[PDB]
Amino acid sequence: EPQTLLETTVMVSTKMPPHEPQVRPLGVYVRTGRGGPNGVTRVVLVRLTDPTDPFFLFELELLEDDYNAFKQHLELLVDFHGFPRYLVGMLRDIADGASAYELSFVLNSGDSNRGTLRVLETTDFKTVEHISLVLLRQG
Amino acid sequence: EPQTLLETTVMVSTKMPPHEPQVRPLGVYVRTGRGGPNGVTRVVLVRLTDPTDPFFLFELELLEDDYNAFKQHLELLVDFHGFPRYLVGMLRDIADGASAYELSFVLNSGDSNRGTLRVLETTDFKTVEHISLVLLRQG
Repeated sequence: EPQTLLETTVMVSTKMPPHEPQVRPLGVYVRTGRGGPNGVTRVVLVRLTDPTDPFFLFELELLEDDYNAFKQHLELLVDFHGFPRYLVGMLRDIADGASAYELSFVLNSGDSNRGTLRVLETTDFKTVEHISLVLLRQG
Repeated sequence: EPQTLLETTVMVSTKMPPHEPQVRPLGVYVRTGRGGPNGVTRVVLVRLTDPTDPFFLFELELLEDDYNAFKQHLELLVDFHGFPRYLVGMLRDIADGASAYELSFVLNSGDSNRGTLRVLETTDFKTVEHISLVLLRQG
């Protein structure tokens, strides 16, 4: 049951500081499967791509083994099964044009090995970060 | 016009890591006035106290001079006049029992010279931080 829960396009404000950002469409992909040391750990894969650029490929791979730490650090209320569903609900609503939330992706440093994907909500008073995830480049 | 905008009591989850937290009533106090190098800079003072303990006194003093940096770093939409009003609205609603938000105050390190006051909202999916402020002990 290695299932794709989301494969879609979303607008993202991207930047490598100190450069100023651009807003552009990115592919986003969320899949559950198996991995880890003996091939049996449940994983959640979150991938971000640029259709117009192959070098742009960043991934977070989250193992159930590390979830408790991850959960505590982000103050998540959902369990490992719930986590990717929650994420997908948000991302799908943003893709549909049907959400109050925005996406930002900030690279470190081209020669960037990682970026931080943020889900943001702008209230009357400020922008509020709902979640941040670190995604690593490869391939 | 050095005016007190809020003087009240609020429940706060306090902790000095690695100790576990307690929830307890704290005095909170927000005042606008003047200060800075020549006595003319507008300031916002946010004070946290413990009625049952004099050594517990922490303050943030925010000068208009530094607001732009502070604004940008927290992604605030309000200006310097608006900022303390917004903060007070939140704190007063929490004091009244009439808010979806909570307060946390995490000390560094008794021998703590500072803590971070957080305004938190628990959604169905996680706890979301709306704002954090660093307050310094003195006196």
